[PDB]
Formats: sequence, structure tokens, C-alpha cells
Amino acid sequence: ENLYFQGMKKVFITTGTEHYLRQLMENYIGENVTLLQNFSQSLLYQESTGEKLFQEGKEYRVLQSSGSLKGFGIVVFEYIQLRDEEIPIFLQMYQHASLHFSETPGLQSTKLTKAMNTNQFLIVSFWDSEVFFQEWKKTPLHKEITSIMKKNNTQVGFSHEDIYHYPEFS
Repeated sequence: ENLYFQGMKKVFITTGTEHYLRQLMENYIGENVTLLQNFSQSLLYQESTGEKLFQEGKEYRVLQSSGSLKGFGIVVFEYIQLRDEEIPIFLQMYQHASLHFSETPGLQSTKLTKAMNTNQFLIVSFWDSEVFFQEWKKTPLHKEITSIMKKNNTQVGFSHEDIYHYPEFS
């Protein structure tokens, strides 16, 4: 089995107003669901195994994962487009880099994912605070992600870095 193509571990990402997404959370209470927010927008992040079926949001296949979500801090979404020729190289490099994620200060968890049926990749990283993420920007992995993000951008919204935080405590 080639899990790049056939893997069943997924991330679903649904954007919307806080009110809508809080209703959506109510309907999927007791699921793997996290509400995140930034200045513009709210987002629901879920990990699950299987298919989207009728569920909302955009689906990404998880290729590589590390760590575990602690439920606080900031979450960074790095969307990049890879050319076919780059994919084996990038996956190997990322796997080698990931051997050192446990030594990366403030890094809780990472997900390397691919949009279903396309060459758009999404790297999700969970951090204790933005300070730790800003330090990580100094690393070769961040530099190469940034390079690809700029070089391969087809200018239709598939390449961007979005930062979210956990919502106000209620």
C-alpha cells in the first residue's frame, strides 16, 4: 500500500464566522475538533481517519505527523505547491528534519499533509507561543518552505502562511 495516495488519516479545515463554527462544533461534539481564530476569521481544525463523506471543510491527507496537540498557543498553516519533480526530495528532507522536531523549542506537534488529489501541500505546526515559531523561522526547513511558497506560487491562492491562536477563554 502506498500511503501517499491511499492513506486514510485526514485533517479537515472549515472556515467561517465564529457563530457558524460554534454551531458546527455543537453538531460534532465529542469529535477531534479545535476552534482557532485570527483577526479576520475563525477556523475549525479536525483530525480523523476515513473520508470526508458529507462533512464540511477542506480535506488533507496526513503524510507525516509528530507530537501531540496541547490545546494552547498558536497554530501556523503553511500552504505550498510542489512540482512533481520536487515531491520525493521534499518528503525525504522533511522526514530527516522531523528527527529533530522534539528538540525544537516550543514545538508541540506538526502535520505534513497534502490536499486531496492535488499537488498543494499544507504543513500545520502547533506552538506554545509565537516567539518559538518566530525563532524557528531561522531554520533551514522554514527557509526552504518559504522558498517554495514564493517560487511555485501560481497566484491563485494556493500558497500562503496563516497564523491562528486559540479563542478567548469562556
